[PDB]
Amino acid sequence: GLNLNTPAYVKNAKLIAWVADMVALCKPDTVYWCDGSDAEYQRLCQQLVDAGTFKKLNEAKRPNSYLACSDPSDVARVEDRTYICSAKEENAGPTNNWMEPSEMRATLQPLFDGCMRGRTMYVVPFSMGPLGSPIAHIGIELSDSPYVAVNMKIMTRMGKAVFEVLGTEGDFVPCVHTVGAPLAEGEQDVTWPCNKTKYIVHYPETREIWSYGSGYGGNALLGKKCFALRIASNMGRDEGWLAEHMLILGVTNPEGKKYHVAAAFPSACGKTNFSMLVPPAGFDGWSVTTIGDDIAWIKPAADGKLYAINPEAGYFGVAPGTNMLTNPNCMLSVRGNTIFTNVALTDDGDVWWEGMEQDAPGKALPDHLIDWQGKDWTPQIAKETGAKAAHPNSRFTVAATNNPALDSAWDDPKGVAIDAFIFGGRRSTTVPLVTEARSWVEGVYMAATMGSETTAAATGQAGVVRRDPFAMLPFMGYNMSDYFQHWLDLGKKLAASGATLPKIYTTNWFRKGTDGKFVWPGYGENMRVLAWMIDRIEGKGQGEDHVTGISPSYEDLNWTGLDFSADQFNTVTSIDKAAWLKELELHAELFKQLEHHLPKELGETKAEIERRLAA
Ligand SMILES: Nc1nc2c(ncn2[C@@H]2O[C@H](COP(=O)(O)OP(=O)(O)O)[C@@H](O)[C@H]2O)c(=O)[nH]1
Ligand SMILES: [Mg+2]
Ligand SMILES: [Mn+2]
Repeated sequence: GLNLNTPAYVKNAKLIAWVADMVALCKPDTVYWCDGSDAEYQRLCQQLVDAGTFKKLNEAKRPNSYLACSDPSDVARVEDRTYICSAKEENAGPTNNWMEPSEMRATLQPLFDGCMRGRTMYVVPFSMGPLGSPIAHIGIELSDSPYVAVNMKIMTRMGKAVFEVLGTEGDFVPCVHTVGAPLAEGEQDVTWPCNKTKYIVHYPETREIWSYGSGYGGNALLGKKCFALRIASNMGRDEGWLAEHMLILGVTNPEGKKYHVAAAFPSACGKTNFSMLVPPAGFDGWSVTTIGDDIAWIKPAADGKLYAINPEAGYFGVAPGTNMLTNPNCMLSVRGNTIFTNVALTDDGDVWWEGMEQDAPGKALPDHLIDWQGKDWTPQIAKETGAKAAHPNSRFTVAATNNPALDSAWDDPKGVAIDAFIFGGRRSTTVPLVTEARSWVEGVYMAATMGSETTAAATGQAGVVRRDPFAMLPFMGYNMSDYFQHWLDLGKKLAASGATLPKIYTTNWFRKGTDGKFVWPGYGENMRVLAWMIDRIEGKGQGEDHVTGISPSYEDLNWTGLDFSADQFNTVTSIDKAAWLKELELHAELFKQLEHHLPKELGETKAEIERRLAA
């Protein structure tokens, strides 16, 4: 068998045997074990620069940073090619793509057979959660992409320290990734190898993850969505914990009281910006700190509280829109040591994306850029054709420790107690700015039925409203109706301790006016909504009862520093009967599709809302 070049510190025979089997299938030219060091990261980056995948950015403008641009077919998640191959189709459910496991194995085996000819297999060891902690899980990703390897260094705890935890007998999550572009002897490679044919396949009974054809982070960083949401949610269902598509933030008010909240918004619908927001004018003495921006693992304790940890080590965030007004903590985070993907290149060797002009002299566009497709770009081109310099789903990858607002407990394996949950989709109509659920069951109803307009984070037509329960439509690892029951059962467990349950809120930053612009300013001004939630948590905030829950009056929010009138507030908080009647019919369609194992409590809650609308 091919020489594995196994390091001496790898003491795990079952792991080595699995690598041997995967090398025999994928047939790479050579095998490299990533140790996760800083020196190795620099060498792999230089390798990417030599291949043309990376351009090194100007050291004076953007220290130790790189720019990659991808094939236009490989810019986002591909939901139609993502599968949960559970033993029974009913354990995948209507929200997932299913295929009989033996039939998927026969589909993928010829694809992976020889997939890495002409390439190096990188062995990427990683821990999700702090290394060696009771809540952490170890994975091994085999990849033929050094781009995956360097991004995994930032997004996970990667490298040789993992094998100390694994030891001789520890188990691991097996992850296989190929760009699906084997190379003949003497064949010229492309700068972004990929395949038009893609599969991202999960086998829950074995915890196997197979990814073919994509180098895009959401499809190829297999610890992130594939393990820490899809596989982990199935483990949590069996073991009494949750894996959620949620940010976690800490907020401290001027009296020094600190609270933590977890918020589920769909991909590209505001989590990163909320998780590190800066309190605006009017909020002297408040502070917001970031635990995580994307994935949360949550379990109840005997004290009746819910404890959350962020299993990731970095941010893989949407770049367009980011500037010093919308997200200054992010702007400071990506000052250096960052990987940018599909943004534009300036004449001085820096990066640019739509939105950065708001910090520019005269708030003007740059005179010339090279766009993410390598084409010349100018403001005249932008004005005449609308060409985007940066792709709408362009990304930065940066270590969490670069964030000035990083919470001191961001990597504490004891977790933080969650005082409130927030759910919210991208909705141009119908949904008010903020609503508090009257009960846990009503809150689960709000999360189960939320809708959101599709975004550039996945392929397909953007701007289309769809149901996205708990912001987990692309990431739920088992039947969505059993997941609803899991949340209902968890609340009952918490209540039996005598505790007061965390409140559940719906939010909507994204109501549009007649010209299609946003009526609510959002970004830092979302602090004004968060401050109301804190008041409610403390039992000091007022609210008015309406059809879907409790909402603040104008006078219940702090408007110091923001010119936003009572009339503008009425627009984004009014409950419109006709719009909610239509919305409830869309809930009925979801419940029809999810009839199997649908908790009866959801139909009962829907019937009460219908009464309140006909009252
Ligand atoms: N209008 C508006 N846009 C926002 C807000 N928060 C984020 N965005 C934009 O929505 C896109 C995705 O935001 P991000 O925070 O990265 O969302 P995430 O993918 O859920 O982490 C970016 O273009 C942001 O500039 C907001 O409160 N209002
Ligand atoms: Mg994000
Ligand atoms: Mn996400």
